[PDB]
Amino acid sequence: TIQPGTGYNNGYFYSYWNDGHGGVTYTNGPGGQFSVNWSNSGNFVGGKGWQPGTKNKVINFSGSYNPNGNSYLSVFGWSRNPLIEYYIVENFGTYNPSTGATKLGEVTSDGSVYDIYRTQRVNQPSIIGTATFYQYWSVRRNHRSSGSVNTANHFNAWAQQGLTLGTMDYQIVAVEGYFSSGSASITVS
Repeated sequence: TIQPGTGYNNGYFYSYWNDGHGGVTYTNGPGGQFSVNWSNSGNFVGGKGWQPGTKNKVINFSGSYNPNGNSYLSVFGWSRNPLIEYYIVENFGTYNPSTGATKLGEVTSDGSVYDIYRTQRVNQPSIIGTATFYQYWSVRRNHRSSGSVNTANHFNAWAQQGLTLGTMDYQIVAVEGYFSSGSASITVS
């Protein structure tokens, strides 16, 4: 594993964060590749991509994703002004992160319909400190662990629905886990 933090590896931005509970290892491989192995973890997020992201990026990903419990595989990032955390969820484990959330529409992109949702985080950690902020979600109906994400289709559908994004901060393909186990090996481009 590598040390939690952010940086560059083989031309790609990477972010690896965990809550210190233990049970998760993250490694950066050649090119846009990263691996995650976890067993009875706490909360963590790790992956590769770009700093800053863009609003018209076509993100390609490929590999394997084998969660055992609560975990997501997503295009994941933030905007500033307004502060927004966003997800384009390609696959997940035992928990659909939109459970109980307000549905804001649908969008068809890259071979599947996605359902759109908005949630809110109240006084939670963020890229600027403790804050209350919205989260935007596109949740893919047809799960997969390889493919291409035309981010503009999502960002445009969100904007159409009144879900506005500010200036992009980082934008990665991320494996997130919440107190679960699993393995993943993903290559980004």
